[PDB]
Amino acid sequence: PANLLTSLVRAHLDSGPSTAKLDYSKFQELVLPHFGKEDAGDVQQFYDLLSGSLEVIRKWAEKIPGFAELSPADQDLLLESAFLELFILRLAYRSKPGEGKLIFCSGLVLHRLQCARGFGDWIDSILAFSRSLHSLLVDVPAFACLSALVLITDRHGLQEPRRVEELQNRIASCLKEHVAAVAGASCLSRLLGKLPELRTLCTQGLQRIFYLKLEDLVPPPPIIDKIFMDTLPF
Amino acid sequence: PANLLTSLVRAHLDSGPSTAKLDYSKFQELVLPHFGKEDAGDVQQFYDLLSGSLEVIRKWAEKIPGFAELSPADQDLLLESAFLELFILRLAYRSKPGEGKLIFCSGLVLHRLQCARGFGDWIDSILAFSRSLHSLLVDVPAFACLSALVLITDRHGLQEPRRVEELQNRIASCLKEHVAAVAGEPQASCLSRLLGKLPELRTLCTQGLQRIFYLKLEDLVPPPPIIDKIFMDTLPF
Repeated sequence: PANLLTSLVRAHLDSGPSTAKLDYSKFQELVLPHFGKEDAGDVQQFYDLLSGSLEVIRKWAEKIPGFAELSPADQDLLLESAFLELFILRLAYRSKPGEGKLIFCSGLVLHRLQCARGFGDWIDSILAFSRSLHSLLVDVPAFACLSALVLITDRHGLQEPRRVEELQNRIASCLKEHVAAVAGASCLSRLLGKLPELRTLCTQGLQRIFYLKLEDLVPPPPIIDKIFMDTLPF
Repeated sequence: PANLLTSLVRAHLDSGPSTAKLDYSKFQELVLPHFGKEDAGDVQQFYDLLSGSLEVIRKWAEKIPGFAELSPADQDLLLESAFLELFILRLAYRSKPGEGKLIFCSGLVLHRLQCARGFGDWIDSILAFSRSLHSLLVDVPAFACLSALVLITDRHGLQEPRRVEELQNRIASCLKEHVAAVAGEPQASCLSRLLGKLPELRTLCTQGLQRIFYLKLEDLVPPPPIIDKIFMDTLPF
């Protein structure tokens, strides 16, 4: 109802946890961190969260109709160029900033205070954007389309940019249809107005990765490290 | 040695402005008003301030006894590896943090709010460190040795690491004796509070590399090639 939308909705919901399988076994409502620094366990968790998020986004992308038939170089470049944005967007959409809870794609819940040592300030900024995003009340099928459009977009280096644009057209039409059926323009213009906040969060993430890499407590995962190096204009 | 102390003192003094040579013609404590974030003119000033200290610190280093006798590859690595830290320590000591005043090696005086957009938060950390250094009341001969010790120090990739080590021990001996020959015989809490400034300085250097990373990302104005080189040479990945 109709078919593309059902498949985007199903790809989205399968790429994250239900309330049922939310994982509280590391959660603590209060920890007392030494702010402004970090040990190897904090940095390794930060990295494992990034990697595990990319594994899950890759499986989600694989379920967007048309995506797995793009060239493998093209699927790679789309995912790599969109990963930080999608990580931040999906994280903000699923978290609970009214309770200081970051809820990650595996179901793991961690308090803001438990993220502070690995993520630095970035996690605080991500919760602010959670509130910012939640204030728009973006429904699931809308979010399912929008996140996919974050991924399926022009990027410098695509082998088949027109195939990618064609798929962007199909997803945009699918979204317009849904916003019509539901309305029965403005949320989206409202939404587009938060894109500068999102772009700042992406930069804040690259900055956090630079700092950790400088620090070098543990080495970064290969693919995260490629993504970071590839995003650098120099 | 002795004569080391005098040489070190003369190299330091000769590498900065006379009080009578201070330039206040650009100083404004009131800017009109801050937001939004850095534009191109702020960034270009940040790089101009950095670059301005390049030749000065290289000429100062040449006057340290023994520095010109390290290998040329070793002099270049020491200089590049110590550049941000020397810049920061010498700024900190020269400025007047009680008043928000930054005094650069050209003699140029700028208020911290004139600097803030270019430097980011870094300017505030540098200002905290400068308050902290100023409290320790470091005399000029002690400072003359400390700055030299920032420069002449073990670095990855030295060809003659034991020779860097000899010249550094020479300088640390000079310092230690001077701090004993002023502040009580025959012993050195003063001394390890002084030397305690070296790790905090490293930590601030890292904050500089962060700002530069961020500006290169933004890319409104590119670093000049020498700063860029120091940034890329000093990123250990």
